[PDB]
Amino acid sequence: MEDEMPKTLYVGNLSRDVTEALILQLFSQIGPCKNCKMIMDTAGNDPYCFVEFHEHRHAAAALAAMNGRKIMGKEVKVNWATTPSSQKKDTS
Repeated sequence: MEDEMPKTLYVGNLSRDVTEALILQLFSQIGPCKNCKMIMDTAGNDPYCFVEFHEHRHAAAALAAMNGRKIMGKEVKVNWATTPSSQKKDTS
């Protein structure tokens, strides 16, 4: 059941004035970040960011430390984004 242990954090409730440099720094304060994608939405949706850690045990600390955190002028939400090692049935 290691598949249920994702190292990717699904942070939503972002804003265009919330710089990626700041977000990254916050997570680097918790654990070694591996990858980071701030989904700059074009259509007018809720912006979210995919932050991956090298260390799942560290990612757990980042969750509680950043989830519900007020940044700039919004309350962010850090959820567990399951990281598939293989087999994606989702078309996107």
